Amino acid sequence: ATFNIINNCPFTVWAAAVPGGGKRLDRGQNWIINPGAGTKGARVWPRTGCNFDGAGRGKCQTGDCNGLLQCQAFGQPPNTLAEYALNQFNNLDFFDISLVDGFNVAMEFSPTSGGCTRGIKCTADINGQCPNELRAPGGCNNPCTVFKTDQYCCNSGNCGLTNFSKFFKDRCPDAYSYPKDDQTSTFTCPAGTNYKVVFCP
Repeated sequence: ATFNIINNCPFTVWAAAVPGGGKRLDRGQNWIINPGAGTKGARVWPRTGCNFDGAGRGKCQTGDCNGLLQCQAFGQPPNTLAEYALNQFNNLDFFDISLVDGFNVAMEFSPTSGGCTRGIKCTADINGQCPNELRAPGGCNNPCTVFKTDQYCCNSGNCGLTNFSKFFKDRCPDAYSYPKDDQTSTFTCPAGTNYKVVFCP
C-alpha cells in the first residue's frame, strides 16, 4: 500500500502520518508513504500553524505530534484524521475519515488503484460553522475531547449521535462523528489497494 498525501489547500500544511513521519507541503506538493503490510492503528492527518526549527522541532497549532515535524506519535486535536488498517479483516483494508479527534482541514481519503473506487470526503466548512462550545485555535473539536463524558466518548460501549456529533455528521456524513459511528463510516478496499489523502480536496 502506497499513500499519496497531497496538499491542495491554499496554505502550507504539514502532513503527518503514523507510520510515516511528516512533511511540509506547500499547495500542490505531495508526500508518498509506504506503510508496511498489515499496518494497523495508522493515521494520516494535516497540521496547520506549524513552526519548526531546522531540526524539525517546534510546534503546530493543530495536530501537533510532540513538537516534531517527523511524527512518531499521534497529534493533538483538533485534527481531521485519515485512519486505516491494512488487511484488517478477510483480506480487506478498513479505512475511514474520523472527526472524533476534531476537524482542522478538509480531507479526501480515497483509493487510487483500480481495484477500489469508493472513497471518502469531508469538505464542509466545519471551522466556519463550528459550535462555539467546540471551537479551538485552528479547528473544531469533537465533544469527546471537550467534555470527556461517556455520552461523547463511548467508553462504556454505548453511545450514539448527539447534538454535537450531529454537527459533524450532518456536514460530513461519511466520516466518524463519534467513536461508535461505525455503520455509516467504515470503508473497505481489497488489500493491496493504494490510496491518496488530499487536504482541501
